[PDB]
Amino acid sequence: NTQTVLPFTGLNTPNGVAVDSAGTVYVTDHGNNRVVKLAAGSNTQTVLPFTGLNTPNGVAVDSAGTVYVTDHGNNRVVKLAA
Amino acid sequence: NTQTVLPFTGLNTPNGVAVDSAGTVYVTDHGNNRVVKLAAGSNTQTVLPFTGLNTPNGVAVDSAGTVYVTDHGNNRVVKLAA
Amino acid sequence: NTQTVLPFTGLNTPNGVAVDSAGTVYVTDHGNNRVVKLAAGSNTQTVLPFTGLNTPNGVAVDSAGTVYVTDHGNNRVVKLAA
Repeated sequence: NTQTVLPFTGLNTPNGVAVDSAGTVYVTDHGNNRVVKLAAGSNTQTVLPFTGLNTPNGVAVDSAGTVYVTDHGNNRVVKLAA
Repeated sequence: NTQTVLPFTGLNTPNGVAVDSAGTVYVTDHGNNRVVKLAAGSNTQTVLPFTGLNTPNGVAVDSAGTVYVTDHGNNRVVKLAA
Repeated sequence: NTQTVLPFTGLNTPNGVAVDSAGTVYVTDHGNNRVVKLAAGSNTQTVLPFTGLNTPNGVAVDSAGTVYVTDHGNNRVVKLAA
């Protein structure tokens, strides 16, 4: 069997992963209060422009590429269009 | 491109999120020990009739709208049909 | 409103769940440092051949059957092809 480590960088206690129809992978980087994504084949993550996250701990992405995050430290759910 | 906050009422320590093909958003809630959902365009959530949960954590939804939840404290996975 | 408890066995503090097209359900069995899946029909529980996981806490599955896990304890995200 083969498992592959994805080239995210500087993750801290990550918690939550989603993958869209394009194979882009989204991760709630819980310990760094941010959400990062990696397109299929890409070597470098991008940080999603959410605002004021605290201990985010879950992520989902819909068919339109809208990203939903459980912003746990703030007791709320936020979403960001593609 | 600015984030929006979803109108869940009384959310306390969300643990996970999923979104179906219709854009309905499902969230697991630690403090209230329950799972809630919000249709796209709605600002009144519904509480899903799971019972005997001890901290729902993960949530997923399939193409048939069946909702799956990891019941963390009871070491089990429960589902409800649409 | 009847909920169904799936025939997973031996879970410990499960905290992430995903479901694929074949109706296969994947769970991050966090307390056992593993990811399990349940095949529809036969209800054969199989442990996915990830290795070196530590307190995993998020799982996702793409349209190709590739499984993605946030390996929280190791600050990384790992994937496994079908």
